[PDB]
Parts: sequence; structure tokens; C-alpha cells
Amino acid sequence: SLNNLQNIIYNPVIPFVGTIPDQLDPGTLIVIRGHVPSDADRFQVDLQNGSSVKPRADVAFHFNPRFKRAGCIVCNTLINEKWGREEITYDTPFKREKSFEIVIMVLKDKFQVAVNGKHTLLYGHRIGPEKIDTLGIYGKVNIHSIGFSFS
Ligand SMILES: CC(=O)N[C@H]1[C@H]([C@H](O)[C@H](O)CO)O[C@@](O[C@H]2[C@@H](O)[C@@H](CO)O[C@@H](O[C@H]3[C@H](O)[C@@H](O)[C@H](O)O[C@@H]3CO)[C@@H]2O)(C(=O)O)C[C@@H]1O
Ligand SMILES: [Cl-]
Repeated sequence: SLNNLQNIIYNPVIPFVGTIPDQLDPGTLIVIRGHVPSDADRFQVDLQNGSSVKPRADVAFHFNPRFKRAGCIVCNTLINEKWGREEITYDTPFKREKSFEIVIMVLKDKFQVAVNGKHTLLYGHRIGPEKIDTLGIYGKVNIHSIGFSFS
């Protein structure tokens, strides 16, 4: 059959703020397929505790490809409206005008992210993943599909 992921969302409007339909237990996958527009400066995928804007929802995991200069991916955590220490990954596979697949795997102590079938980065948990119930996608990105595999 054609359904290999759960709770699939197709061609969402960006910015996208959606409820994650089950718990992010170890082994859970979040799978996002899309493409970067030619003028992209950045986009972000945020795993959030709720969707409030005041106070702004905590972001357990901010995954933020940036396209200026040589490009990079910045990761961070937002707690009580304050950003923490950035973790920057310089070996970035994202490119303007190219399509991508992001697979975020939740593990016990960290997230692991693979892009286009290749391991890209790790990010240690700073907020318990049990607090995450919302997926936010913002910025200059086109999203084809979002799906989940819940453990
Ligand atoms: C309306 C708007 O522009 N919202 C932005 C916000 C605001 O600009 C910002 O929160 C106001 O302080 O920024 C968002 O991106 C931030 C996020 O990617 C973090 C991750 O660490 O980096 C912030 O920039 C850093 C920069 O990377 C550092 O080099 C610098 O020393 O500090 C900067 C500020 O901390 C980004 O602004 C956000 O999600 O908060 C994107 C929104 O669209
Ligand atoms: Cl782990």
C-alpha cells in the first residue's frame, strides 16, 4: 500500500502549526519532505510545548537551516522565552532550489536527524520530549508532506 507513515499532512500552508497526534517516545520518527525556494534565507522546524505566542511556547528542539554564505544548520532550545546556547552544524545538505527529506528520530537522551538518507546531526534533550505536542514549520520553505512513525 501507499501509506507507510501515520497521521500524514499534505501540502500544508506555511507557517504550519499542528498538533502531534501521539507521544514522542524513543524510536519515534517525524518525516518531513519539501523543497527550498531560490530566495530562502532560512527556515525552521520547531518541536514545541503547545502553540502559545504569549508567553511564546517553549521550543524543545529548534532545527534551523540557514542559507547565507556557505550555509549551516543552527539548533537550539527556547525555555520561558529565552534562547539557549546554539549548536551549529556546518556540514549542511540543504540547498536553495533543491528538494529534501528530513527524518527526526527521538532517542532516550537526544534527537538524531538524517537528511536525504544521510546522518546529519545529534541534539541532546534540554526539555523532556514528553512536553512536546506541537510541530511548527516557519520561514522560506515549501512542505510537501509531514508524517509520523510512533513507537
Ligand atoms: C518577528 C521575527 O523576526 N521573529 C524571528 C525571531 C526574532 O528575530 C528573535 O527571537 C528576537 O530576538 O528570531 C527567530 O530566530 C532566532 C533563532 O533562530 C535563534 C536560534 O538560536 O537564533 C536567533 O538569532 C541569534 C543568532 O543566531 C546569534 O548569532 C546571535 O548572537 O543572537 C541572535 C538572537 O538570539 C534567531 O533570531 C526565532 O524563532 O526566535 C526567527 C523569528 O522569525
Ligand atoms: Cl540516546
